[PDB]
Amino acid sequence: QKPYKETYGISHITRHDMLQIPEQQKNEKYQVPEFDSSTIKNISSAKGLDVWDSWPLQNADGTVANYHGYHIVFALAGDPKNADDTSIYMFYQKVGETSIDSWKNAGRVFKDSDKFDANDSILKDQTQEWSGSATFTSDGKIRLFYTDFSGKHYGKQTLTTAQVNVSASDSSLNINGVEDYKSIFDGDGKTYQNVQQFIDEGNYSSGDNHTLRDPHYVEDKGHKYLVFEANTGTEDGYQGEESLFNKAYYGKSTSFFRQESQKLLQSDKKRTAELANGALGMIELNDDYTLKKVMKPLIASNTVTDEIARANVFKMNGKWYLFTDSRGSKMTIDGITSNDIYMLGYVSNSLTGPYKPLNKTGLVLKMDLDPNDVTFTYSHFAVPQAKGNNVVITSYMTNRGFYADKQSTFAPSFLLNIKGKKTSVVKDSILEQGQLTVNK
Ligand SMILES: OC[C@H]1O[C@H](OC[C@H]2O[C@H](O[C@]3(CO)O[C@H](CO)[C@@H](O)[C@@H]3O)[C@H](O)[C@@H](O)[C@@H]2O)[C@H](O)[C@@H](O)[C@H]1O
Ligand SMILES: [Ca+2]
Repeated sequence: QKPYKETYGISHITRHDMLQIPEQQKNEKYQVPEFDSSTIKNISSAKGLDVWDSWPLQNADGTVANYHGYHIVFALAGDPKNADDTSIYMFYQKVGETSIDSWKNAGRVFKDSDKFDANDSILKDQTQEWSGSATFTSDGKIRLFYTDFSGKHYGKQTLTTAQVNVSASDSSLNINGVEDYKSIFDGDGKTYQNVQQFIDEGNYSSGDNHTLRDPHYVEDKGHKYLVFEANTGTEDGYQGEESLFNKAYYGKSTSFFRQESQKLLQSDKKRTAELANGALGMIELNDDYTLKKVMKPLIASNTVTDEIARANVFKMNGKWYLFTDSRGSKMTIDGITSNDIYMLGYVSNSLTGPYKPLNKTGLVLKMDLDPNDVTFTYSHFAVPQAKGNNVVITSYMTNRGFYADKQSTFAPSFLLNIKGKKTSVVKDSILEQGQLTVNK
């Protein structure tokens, strides 16, 4: 195939930028801080469950919501013995509290019957509830977005919404049920990959990784959007053999393209790179949270990785910041190892772009601890704050199903300083486990 260059009018995680990361990540500015294992507790209210991917109830701008005097955190939880047991639980604390022990458990958001009662063809085939976001509406409602995963339909993933009805008293919160529970988006083929395209490849045994998940709600000027983990479609730079010849995915220069493309073509990562077409996608919603418009991706990762997770985006001090979590084990970049775990970050003057890499390369956070390390963390999430130059980084701590006595839990939070197009971890800024805000 002949070399070409096509950006599709979107931003790209380039091979050249990613290659700079192995050397750059040695700087403590970009490193998840060391945690103290003897301070680490299981979520007392979770009662023997693994609790991993979590997200706070947020105001439209991403700041932590105050629901009737409480903070609310939604989290994936399930049986450590069953990797396919994943449901969304709702945890809550009184505003002002910081202890991990302050987090009470309201239980599952959903009843098993809810997906059937929803009168929603896709939802009644759901087998697992995967990550998303939650916004606190202007009329005081808890508005959840999450991933409908269907194990029965070859791992179909559908962006889904529901309103969570919650009674509040001086002592407790209680989930009464849900309403407006509906599928929003399952891909369109042209802009974002759908499950049929995955099945076209031969699903799981093809080596392809189909994703359409981790939706993050955000507003700008009263317009409503979800930014989410996805993969490109046929019209915005699809996976395939031809993709390795697109200079937009390499960057730097034709000299670098020539050298890097030929190396990749001769490597054992050729097929992996061909299949890699991860994207951070965007859709606009209507005021009833239905689909208004499929939009172009904010960024894509063709050749680099098929998996850029937990999309997060917010405006802070005049600039827009876009983050994603990603595993080095799924990348094709020399120098990046199977131990390496990242939060990558991008910056723009506008929500819809264009986005340029945060610390020249995209590196914001690096974690490389052994999967066996009790203080291992993943799923790092930047929580925007009402004021100041710091965001709070949350993550989950222990690997799922690894230890009988130590479950996946809220990691100790820490501070990330953000100014202009640069970030640095704040020295000795470790907070409580699952702490959402600096202010108390
Ligand atoms: O697709 C095959 C893969 O499926 C399952 O893992 C899916 C996915 O899980 C994690 O992604 C996040 C971030 O932590 O976790 C939830 C799901 O639990 C997702 O909404 C979110 O993106 C991992 O980080 C990913 O690497 C992984 O692909 C299953 O658990 C795997 O064993 C495997 O079968
Ligand atoms: Ca792919």
